[PDB]
Amino acid sequence: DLGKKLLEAARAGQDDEVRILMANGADVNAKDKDGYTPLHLAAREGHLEIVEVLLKAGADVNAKDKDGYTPLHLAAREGHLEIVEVLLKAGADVNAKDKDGYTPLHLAAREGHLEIVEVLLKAGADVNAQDKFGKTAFDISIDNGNEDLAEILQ
Repeated sequence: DLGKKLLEAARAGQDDEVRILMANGADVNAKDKDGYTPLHLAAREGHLEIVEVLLKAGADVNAKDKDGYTPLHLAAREGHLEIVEVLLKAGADVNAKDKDGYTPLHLAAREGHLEIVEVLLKAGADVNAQDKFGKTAFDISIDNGNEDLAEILQ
């Protein structure tokens, strides 16, 4: 099954493998057990050229895993700035909420990725979005004593 192969190749950052698999009929929207797609996996792992290739092939940019994580959640959490930008341009939902109401802004804030936060804000991220415990990205910045983050957000 080619879908499984593309998932592994996307996760492992095997550009030439991704290219050959796709050239030979691999499903770009293949899903693993947890609802991860090749795009989730590449975005998480930092494989920018694979991300760009999947996007162009019509990969669902807003695919959700079983917990409502999109590829943008994973890229913003992991600090892959270039991948974050490419996703947003491809129509990524900057305000997508996972099962617990966490947005990519929450995850970038929580991880302390300032540059990602700026990009998310410029692209329409809701500063007032609250998770299931009622916390905002600003709340996180106050917890961590992150003055640069707090400012950017408020």
